[PDB]
Amino acid sequence: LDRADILYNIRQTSRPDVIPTQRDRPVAVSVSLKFINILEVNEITNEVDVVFWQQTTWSDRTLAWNSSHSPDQVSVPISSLWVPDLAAYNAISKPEVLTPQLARVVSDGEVLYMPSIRQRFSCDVSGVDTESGATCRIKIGSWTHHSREISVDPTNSDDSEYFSQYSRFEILDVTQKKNSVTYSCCPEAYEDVEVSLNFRKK
Amino acid sequence: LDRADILYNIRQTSRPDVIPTQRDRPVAVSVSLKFINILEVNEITNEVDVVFWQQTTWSDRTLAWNSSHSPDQVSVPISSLWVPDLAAYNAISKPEVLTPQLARVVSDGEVLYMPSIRQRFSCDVSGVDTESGATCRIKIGSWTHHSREISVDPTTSDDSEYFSQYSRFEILDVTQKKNSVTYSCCPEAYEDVEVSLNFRKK
Amino acid sequence: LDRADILYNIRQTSRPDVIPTQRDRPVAVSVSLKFINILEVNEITNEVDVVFWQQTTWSDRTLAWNSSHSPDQVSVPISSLWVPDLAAYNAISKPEVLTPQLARVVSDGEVLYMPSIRQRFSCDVSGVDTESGATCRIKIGSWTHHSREISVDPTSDDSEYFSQYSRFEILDVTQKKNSVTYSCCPEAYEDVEVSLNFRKKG
Amino acid sequence: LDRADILYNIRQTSRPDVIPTQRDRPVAVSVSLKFINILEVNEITNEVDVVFWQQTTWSDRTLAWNSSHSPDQVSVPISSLWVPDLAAYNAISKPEVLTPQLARVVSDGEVLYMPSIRQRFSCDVSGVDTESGATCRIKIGSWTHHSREISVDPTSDDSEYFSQYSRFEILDVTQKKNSVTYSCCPEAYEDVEVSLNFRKKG
Amino acid sequence: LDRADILYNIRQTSRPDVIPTQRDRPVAVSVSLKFINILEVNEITNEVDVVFWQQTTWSDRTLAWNSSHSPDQVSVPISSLWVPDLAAYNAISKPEVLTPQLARVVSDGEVLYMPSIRQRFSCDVSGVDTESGATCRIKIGSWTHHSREISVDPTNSDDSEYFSQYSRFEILDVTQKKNSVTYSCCPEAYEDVEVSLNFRKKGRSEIL
Ligand SMILES: CC(=O)OCC[N+](C)(C)C
Ligand SMILES: CC(=O)OCC[N+](C)(C)C
Ligand SMILES: CC(=O)OCC[N+](C)(C)C
Ligand SMILES: CC(=O)OCC[N+](C)(C)C
Ligand SMILES: CC(=O)OCC[N+](C)(C)C
Repeated sequence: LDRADILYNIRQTSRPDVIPTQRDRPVAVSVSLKFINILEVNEITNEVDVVFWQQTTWSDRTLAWNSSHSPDQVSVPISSLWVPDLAAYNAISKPEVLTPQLARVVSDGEVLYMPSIRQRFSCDVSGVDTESGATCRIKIGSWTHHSREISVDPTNSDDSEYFSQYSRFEILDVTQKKNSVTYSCCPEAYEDVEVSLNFRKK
Repeated sequence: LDRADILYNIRQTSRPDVIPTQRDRPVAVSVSLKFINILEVNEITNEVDVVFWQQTTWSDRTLAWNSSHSPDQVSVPISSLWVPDLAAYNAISKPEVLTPQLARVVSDGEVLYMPSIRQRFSCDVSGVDTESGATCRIKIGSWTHHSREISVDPTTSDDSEYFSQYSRFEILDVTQKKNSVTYSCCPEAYEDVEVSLNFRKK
Repeated sequence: LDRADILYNIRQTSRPDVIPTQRDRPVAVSVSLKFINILEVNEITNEVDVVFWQQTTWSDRTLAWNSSHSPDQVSVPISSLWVPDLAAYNAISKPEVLTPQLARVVSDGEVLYMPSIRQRFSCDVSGVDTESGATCRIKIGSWTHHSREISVDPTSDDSEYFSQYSRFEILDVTQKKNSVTYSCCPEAYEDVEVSLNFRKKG
Repeated sequence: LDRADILYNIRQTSRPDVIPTQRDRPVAVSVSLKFINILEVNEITNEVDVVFWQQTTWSDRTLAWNSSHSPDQVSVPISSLWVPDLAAYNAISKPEVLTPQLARVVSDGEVLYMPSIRQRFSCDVSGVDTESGATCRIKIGSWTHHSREISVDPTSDDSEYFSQYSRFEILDVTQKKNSVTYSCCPEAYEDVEVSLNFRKKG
Repeated sequence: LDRADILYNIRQTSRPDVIPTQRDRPVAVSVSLKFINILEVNEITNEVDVVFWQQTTWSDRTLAWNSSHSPDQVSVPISSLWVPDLAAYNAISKPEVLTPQLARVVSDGEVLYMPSIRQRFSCDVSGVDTESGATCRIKIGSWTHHSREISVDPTNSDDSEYFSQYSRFEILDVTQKKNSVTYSCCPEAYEDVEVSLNFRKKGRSEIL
């Protein structure tokens, strides 16, 4: 098997509209944000503009192949793959993807999609100019799939590992927590990850 | 019947250009806005920038399947479905959809489409800085289908249920009213929902 | 014949690239603007930001069907139809279509496409803050079809749909037809000239 | 041959990717700018915002038809045609096409594509507020085709279509042809240099 | 073979989704930036707005043809070609491509893709108003391909050769360096080119 064959097969038979549930267990989706930059902060309106690297991981066994004498991995356009419908509940602008939209697929079926994203958020910006800093919370969850179809789980490296040293801001701490919430509109629980960003103006 | 089959059938046969009228009764569309955030208000120009959750519900029996030993629901890209052509009569910017464009389809034919939307509106903003607050009205209706083809109806959860606690504004009250209007441009009646948002600066 | 059949036939055969001329007479296209809002006015740069409903009407007999025991009308995506290539000669931004892109087709072949449009124009804004107001002229014509292929012709109240929350008010609207030859092309080109007399509200 | 047949044939034998060279002579492309408006000028940053009408003309003999008892001309979507890859070397924003994207094709093979374009340019703006005015130069050439494949050649009162409501007035427009060798490639690339002499009005 | 045939063949069979590796050696991609303009500089926020030509070059032997009595080269829409997934690590806006999206393909398989791009970057802008100027660094690498699949390499030239004389800024120097980096996220190494742009505001060089 070579890369041409593997990509042909994926394109011909991958089902980007079909959630790859196994045994009607939920698809486990790992999510972790690495912050790259904080661009604009407005303490009056409580809005922040952020660039982040959104690492997303899940299994789709329908993508698997025998890698004995073959590539162990390929890069695939996400339009050819099922991708989880993650949304940030407190976003106030659409996500602007800055990077090429390619996922990495491993022969066992694991998929890694790590786009870089610029997006505005509404959150608590008070204290950004103090020693304690502000604590901004971002909630990311599946938009239409409940906990029995998709479960999200937080995953690492330094919080500033990839954070720009030229930002006006600095990261004090990042914590990631998981939630399961029921909403009035729907019978089922929905999972989300809540990322807490503690940051301040230098 | 598995998801893959259900989604294959819907893609092969749903017809997204055809309004699913039964027995030439109008398609009943339920609409209700849940406000998430009020971002920019300009009392001088009478313009408001709003984020809201537009819950939309209707029946398309052509999507139905026998759910014995089958999923009761699937998520479907809205490009594969008929979707009502709702428009806000007093919008002054195009709707910016913030979330993944997926509708949820139930085996009986019920469709639930609930996008999160950012949009600018022209409305009465006077009094936003008083105790009584301002009352902004948004009219949403089918753009090209008259009352014999589509009827819109509001549906009744608390008003601030999903409203951001970090907005500069707070919601005092939300009411939803139904209208049937004839215009000079056309002979038939057009139904709309009028949502009244009473809000003020905190 | 039901909606599904009518829409299937139109999709299969309608020819969106072909101007529906009959007997080599020009296609008669009716155009009338209904102003909805005036958003930004700059008396210094002579630029105005307008929202308007663009009523456009013409006949395409190739879309006709026998409406005995059939719907008299359907809504059709404009990508399935021939649509006139109208352009505003004094626009300085591309038209932002705010509404669903659907035309209404009658069984006799009449088409009604009426999008809502936000667009910036360069015109005479002087006097906007006086009793007489400013008079802004917008010229709309076929971009590439001359008077033997397409003729445009203007076709109730002025402030009928004009927002009561605008900073501006409409004093008068007149619609005039022109036939112009340019230095570049030997042929003549029809346009409608819409004159908007408006001023700042007290 | 009616218009439907001509357009069917063009669409079916669409090679919009193939430059229509004959006998390995270069395709001769005529270009001339008609300025419509100058919107924003910044003497500090040396940036100008311009609206102009780009008249472009060339032969594609593969589009020809016998026009005996047939239309002499048709309008064709440019996605069905080969179009020259012209770029403005000193542009600092992407071209915003304001008008319908249709070319006019004559039965002999001549093509006429004249879009209206809003674009920002970096050029010499100094002296814009003097009697002599500023002289801004725009260079337009084929981006990837050298002089043996495409030749560009320049070809009416300078302000014939210039808006009388601009803050600026045109003193003079000259068009010059160039043939340049770059460090990147051994071959010469042709361009037209348009010189716009303009000043702030009084 | 004429142009029509060559373009038909490339369209029908070229697999824009398949990296053209030979012998499982990495695809060698050459990258060099030619700066055209620096538009907005903010010393407070450390952001710069740049226009540049991204010259990109690589071999795809699956595009080759026998050029006896045939064109030696064609222009091809990049949607019909494999193109390297380069990204600027310190970009803060998406690249705005200003030019037609066409690559030039030579009969031997060599591809040259040279788009003009406007993009905002986060980098060190301090000293932009001094004689020494600022030194802004831009790192460009393959986003998802590691060093065994894609290697990037910088291409002596004139730095200001295409730089606008009407910019508020002037280029003092440009250097291009190659890196190979391992990240905590992933076991393999990723190559990038680091381009160092030394520039300053005009006016900051007087002797009189
Ligand atoms: C169909 C749909 O949008 O369900 C919404 C679930 N929630 C509340 C997580 C967004
Ligand atoms: C075809 C069409 O746009 O009809 C308009 C109906 N209305 C007034 C609800 C928008
Ligand atoms: C092909 C073409 O654009 O002709 C232009 C006609 N005019 C002057 C009405 C725009
Ligand atoms: C392939 C390519 O972009 O060649 C560039 C020619 N030039 C310098 C006219 C833009
Ligand atoms: C799949 C993927 O995005 O890998 C990331 C490699 N890196 C760190 C160069 C961006």
